[PDB]
Amino acid sequence: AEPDHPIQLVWTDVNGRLSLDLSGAHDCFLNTRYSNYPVFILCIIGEKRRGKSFLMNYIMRALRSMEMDEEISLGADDEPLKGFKWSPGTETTTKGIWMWNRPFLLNHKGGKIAVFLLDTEGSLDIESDRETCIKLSALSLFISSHLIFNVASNLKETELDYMEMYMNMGEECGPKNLQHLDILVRDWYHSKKWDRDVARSYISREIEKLEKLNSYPKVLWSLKSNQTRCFLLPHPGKGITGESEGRLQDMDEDFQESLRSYVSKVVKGICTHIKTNIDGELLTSAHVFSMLQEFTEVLNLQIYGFSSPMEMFYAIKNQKLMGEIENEFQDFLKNQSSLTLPPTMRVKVSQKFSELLEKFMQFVQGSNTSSHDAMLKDLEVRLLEIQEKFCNDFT
Ligand SMILES: Nc1nc2c(ncn2[C@@H]2O[C@H](COP(=O)(O)OP(=O)(O)O)[C@@H](O)[C@H]2O)c(=O)[nH]1
Ligand SMILES: [Mg+2]
Repeated sequence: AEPDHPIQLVWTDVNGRLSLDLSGAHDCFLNTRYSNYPVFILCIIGEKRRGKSFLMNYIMRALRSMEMDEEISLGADDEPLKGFKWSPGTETTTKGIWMWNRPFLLNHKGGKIAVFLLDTEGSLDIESDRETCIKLSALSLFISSHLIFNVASNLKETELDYMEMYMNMGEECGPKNLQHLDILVRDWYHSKKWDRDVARSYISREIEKLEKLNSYPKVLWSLKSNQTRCFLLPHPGKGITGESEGRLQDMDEDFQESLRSYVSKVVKGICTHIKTNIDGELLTSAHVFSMLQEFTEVLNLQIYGFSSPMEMFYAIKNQKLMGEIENEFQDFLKNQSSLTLPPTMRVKVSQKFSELLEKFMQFVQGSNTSSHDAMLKDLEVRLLEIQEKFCNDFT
């Protein structure tokens, strides 16, 4: 693809593996015009269909106007919105991670900062594997020097559950290593009261709530640090939801005011959030990709098995059942008399074996026949091992 187009930096393959584009994306970071500039890396993550691409496109306008006149402008009132793909409706757009395929070059200290923008697949989409999207979000969190966590309406169990998962995908993703985080609450219920003091007061309330829980130590660390801020945008109005060119004139008045304020904060903060490497040196473009590769390999090394809560509950209970059945077998073997003749013992062990396979199937929970078969085969393998060793030793 040619410059000034989104390109897909990361995608997911059949087997849930994260794959980087080692050509186009790689070459994008290593262009010799800016490869040695310090970078600012802005990533956005969060729930699907909540205006992430839309917001990135408006930030992009501000970056281009900064590139041009060193002034922040969100464009003319009738200019339709373009850039990353953004669309109304329920169906899914962004898959994997997309980036704008050129940096925006901003003036800094007699030099330049190369600004890269990453747009991440939305969470809570049942057509994608949730673990896959957790990994994509964690990757965006790791590489970011400014992370936007786009939140629908308010912080809920869902957003805390997910950010805590993102921050556990290796020590690279822990809150102390996250240079800067915006908790950006879209569709804030109050179109008039959305400023910095409202947001800080809101987070202080939330910290009070989290102090009473065990579930979110990493998010709690983040909210208490100087590395995380909250911003609020009211609802944009029905001229922006549904069929829309995404124009400034289409926006609710209070939405446009908060949007202009927020985008300006982001842009003006760029020089204070230059990306750093592990050791705190300023990272250049020419080394972002190496970092992306290394952590993609880390993320591909483990399967966590994140699933729906009912399936994880069934997994816990069924794993407990397997262990109980194995222990029941072990106890049964330990209780046999050493004076029984070997062939009579083999029949008795064999019958208990079969009986315990039946017991597993009678108590296994859930309706996934495929999963049941795999677990039963594993139990049969463990029980056969135990049986084999007991019966060879028994004389
Ligand atoms: N409710 C609401 N809708 C928005 C907002 N910003 C943009 N939209 C609309 O939401 C739809 C999806 O936007 P998009 O950027 O593609 O969402 P994404 O899937 O998170 O990237 C589009 O119709 C946007 O015009 C917002 O703050 N609140
Ligand atoms: Mg860091």
